[PDB]
Amino acid sequence: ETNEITVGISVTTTGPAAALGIPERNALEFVVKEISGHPIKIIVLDDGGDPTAATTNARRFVTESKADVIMGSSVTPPSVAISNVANEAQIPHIALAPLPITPERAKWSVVMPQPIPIMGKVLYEHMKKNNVKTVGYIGYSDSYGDLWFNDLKKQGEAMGLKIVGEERFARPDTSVAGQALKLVAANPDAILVGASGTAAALPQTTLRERGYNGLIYQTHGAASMDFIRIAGKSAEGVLMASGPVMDPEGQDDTALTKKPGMALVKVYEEKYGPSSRSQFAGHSYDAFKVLERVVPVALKKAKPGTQEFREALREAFLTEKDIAASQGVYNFTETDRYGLDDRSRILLTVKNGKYVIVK
Ligand SMILES: O=C(O)C(=O)Cc1ccc(O)cc1
Repeated sequence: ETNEITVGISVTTTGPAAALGIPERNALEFVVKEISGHPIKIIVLDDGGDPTAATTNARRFVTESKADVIMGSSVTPPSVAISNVANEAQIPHIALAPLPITPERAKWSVVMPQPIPIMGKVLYEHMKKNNVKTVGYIGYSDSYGDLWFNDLKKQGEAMGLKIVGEERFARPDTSVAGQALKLVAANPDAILVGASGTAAALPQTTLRERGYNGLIYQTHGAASMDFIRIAGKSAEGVLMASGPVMDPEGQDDTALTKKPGMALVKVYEEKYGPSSRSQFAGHSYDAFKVLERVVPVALKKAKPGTQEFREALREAFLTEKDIAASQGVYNFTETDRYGLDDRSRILLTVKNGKYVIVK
């Protein structure tokens, strides 16, 4: 009847990715604190973006906290680390960063952020519409950057785009001077930046300061105010993939995403200020929207704090259809662990220091 549901959350609230995990943690103020008469005990720990710390946190959630579900992390490397733990421990995991889904990961993990090909397709279509022919890339030297570069090669080239340079940088790097000078020399019509948070603004500002005049495209990893704050004037004209949480006011009342998105941005921005909404707050909030749907189904089969409950939650991801959330409408399957479609994305630009939808 009333025993607790335990949710362990590992997110990044210090280090280079704090811009993503802070909103994710903050959003927890606004999610339900009990479901179907069972109080939720949330245990939240910082991982610093570090896979080793995220592994530690997930392991202790399972063995010590007896968690029913684990969530996190804020960026791809720790999210991989948690999925690996979850799939060994046999515990549902809701990831808050895109990650590469492999056989080892697919059974127990689902993914809130939009998959990279959905977001790439919106960017590449705008490139084509706008007579862009040549494209350069600068992104992380890790799995997130690889996911993006592979997509640009596979989808972008399929659609006639020509890739004329690729540069990588590491997450903590404070300069991309050299990479930027190679891309400026190459002078593509557009450059795709495969990065997130504060690091996404680094190529933005560097490319402009080094004289780049083409179009710059940013991933959904960039979709918060921090980008505009840091990049300043250099952010003007940027094209950015984003989930729909960035603009619920603009959605049709028929959109399933409108009410949850309006509910989140209103309460979040009441607390944290005008335009404080972010992609990342959306993910955290939406993980609880998925839990509101799957928990009552699992409860019919088992009590919280048992392995049977973890199993029942896993099966419920597969049976509960059209989970409406701020970022999209979720339909998970055995092979699609993201579960999202075109209702899960919009295209933004920046005009006079504010995000504006691109139609
Ligand atoms: O930096 C990384 O590894 C990311 O995975 C960033 C990220 C987090 C959430 C998103 O919706 C999009 C991108």
